[PDB]
Amino acid sequence: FQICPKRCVCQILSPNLATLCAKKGLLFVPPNIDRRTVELRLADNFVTNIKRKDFANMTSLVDLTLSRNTISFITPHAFADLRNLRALHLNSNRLTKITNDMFSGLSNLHHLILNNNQLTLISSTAFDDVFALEELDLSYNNLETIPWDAVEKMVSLHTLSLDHNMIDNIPKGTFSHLHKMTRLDVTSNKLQKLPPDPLALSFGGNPLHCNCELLWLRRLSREDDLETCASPALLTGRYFWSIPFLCEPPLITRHTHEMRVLEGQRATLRCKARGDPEPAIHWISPEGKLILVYDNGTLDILITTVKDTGAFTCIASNPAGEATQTVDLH
Amino acid sequence: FQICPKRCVCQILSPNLATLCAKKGLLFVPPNIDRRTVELRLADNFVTNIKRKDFANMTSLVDLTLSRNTISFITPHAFADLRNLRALHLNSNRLTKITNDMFSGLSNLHHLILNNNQLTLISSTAFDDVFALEELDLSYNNLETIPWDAVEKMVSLHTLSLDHNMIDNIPKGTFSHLHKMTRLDVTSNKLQKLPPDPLALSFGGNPLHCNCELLWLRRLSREDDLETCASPALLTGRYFWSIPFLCEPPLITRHTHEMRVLEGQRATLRCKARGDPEPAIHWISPEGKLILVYDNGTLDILITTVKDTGAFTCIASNPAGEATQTVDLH
Repeated sequence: FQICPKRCVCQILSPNLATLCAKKGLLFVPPNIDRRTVELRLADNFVTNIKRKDFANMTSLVDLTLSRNTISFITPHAFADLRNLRALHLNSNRLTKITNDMFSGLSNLHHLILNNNQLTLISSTAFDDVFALEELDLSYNNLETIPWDAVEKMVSLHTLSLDHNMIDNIPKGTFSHLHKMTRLDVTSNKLQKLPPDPLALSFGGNPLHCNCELLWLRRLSREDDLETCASPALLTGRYFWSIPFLCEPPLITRHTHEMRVLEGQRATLRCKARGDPEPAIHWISPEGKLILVYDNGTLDILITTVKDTGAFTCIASNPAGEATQTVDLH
Repeated sequence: FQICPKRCVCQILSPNLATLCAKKGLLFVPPNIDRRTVELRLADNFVTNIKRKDFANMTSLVDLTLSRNTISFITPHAFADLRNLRALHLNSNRLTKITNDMFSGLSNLHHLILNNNQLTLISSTAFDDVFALEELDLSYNNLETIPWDAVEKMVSLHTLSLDHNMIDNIPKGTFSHLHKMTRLDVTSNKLQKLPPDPLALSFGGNPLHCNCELLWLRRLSREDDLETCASPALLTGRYFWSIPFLCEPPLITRHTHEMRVLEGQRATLRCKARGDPEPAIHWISPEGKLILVYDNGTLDILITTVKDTGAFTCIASNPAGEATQTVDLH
């Protein structure tokens, strides 16, 4: 009568004790859960908040189920004492953000399931303690990015599911360190490009920008999962097609009218250049390169020192090539 | 070759023409869809935006499927020309709000399916044109309220699914006008009370406040769907239990210290009263009731006219009874 809460069913076999509370119409975690429990099933319930005291001394706890719940909040160090937790199920809940201290102390955690959650953000340090992970399920969320750097340190990781979210891009470093990697799912995300990395990848629901940039993936010999394009004259055609897949090199449409300038003025020289992909505007002083500047492609430096009031050159550049245009100063 | 888009399969039987585009990896609605189509299947695709021009002259269109898509936006009058649409599937998408002009002109619409969407708000007039509805599926959303008034005018409505959302309350008028009503699902919502209305209702995932207020539902003879309480000493017990289910009548814990007042001052007299449910604070002038006031339970009137500077009475009241306390003015 003491080892099992009145709402729960639970069985003992040899050393192991399981606690089964799934589909009990529970509103919170029963506190009478024996701290010797190895298995905890709390799925199909209605818990909204995880207090600290809920899993205070579950040293023996290996598997936890909190699937299909109404969870919106988890106390900062609720999972801290779970040094043995191998798998944690938090799928089908109402969590909006993964906090920094949420998954602290989960060194043995190999399976993290957070699919079907309303996730927008993840605090960067959130995945620093779960470095052991084999499976990371972040599908069916509103994510634009995940802590990519923290992931590079999951060296035993084999599945990273990111399907049905809004991921803009994947950094080029990516999974170089993850050698045991098997599956990567990026279907149904707002992705225009994919980084040229050395290769099971699924990416069929993305608004692909088909440039000479996404050519490496076209050159590859893989199955058609109905990938479709959103580039200029390719806005509808199924991706796996004829390679003419061409870029528009940089071209300076607008440039600063030749100006004499004045002493003691923060001179602004705008450089407009069109291309596919958008060119990187770089600035050059008369006989010397520059490193202030603006993302758009404009230069601004205070007092306009007469020491360097010569021919200023603006360089537009993308993989298709370069473009040059000069602007006066006297 | 003209009646069917190249990505779609479609069949003709007698007068009826169906267009089948499900699971085609589409990013937008093909414009080459024949305006004679009676059935349109676009489920299992990746459309984000519904342009006006997509369904411009689908006079014959009866059923539309846009299930399992990435839809975040639908142009204000996209469905206006669908005078024959009987059912519309918008489940499993990324819509956040139902706008005023979204479902305009859907007079024949009997089935509106919007489950599994990230819905927060609904503009009040949104359901004014869909008065014919038989089925309204708003499950698996983030809703706190729906246009209840607009619903009262769905007199042929038989199913209203509101499960797995965050509904705070249901107005007391409710479904008096809806006589053909069969099922109401309010499971897994943040509901403390249910209005005493004349009776298939499911409500098993709510943080019930068990007062003498929710007694009518306890007195009823219905099946246990594992309903649980969150009242003072009943915070865990399964709802279907012993009726002692008691209220705490109103009691004025704090009251305004007897004051003489001054001429030309906006006199503020606070009246604090505790109860279960919270009492309604009402004010009474010496020999005359009042109708300014504050929600908390405070009175404030400018210039403090000497005409009524007598004994002011404060009344706290809930279903369990009344409470009285006097405050001076001279």
